[PDB]
Amino acid sequence: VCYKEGTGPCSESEEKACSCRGDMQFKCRCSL
Repeated sequence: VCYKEGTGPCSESEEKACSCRGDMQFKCRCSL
């Protein structure tokens, strides 16, 4: 799951891109 935490989730170009940090087992953050 990738969300921008503002103005909804990440863009289609953003999730395809994912700069973006995240939690373990892994700009708008992506996590489990």
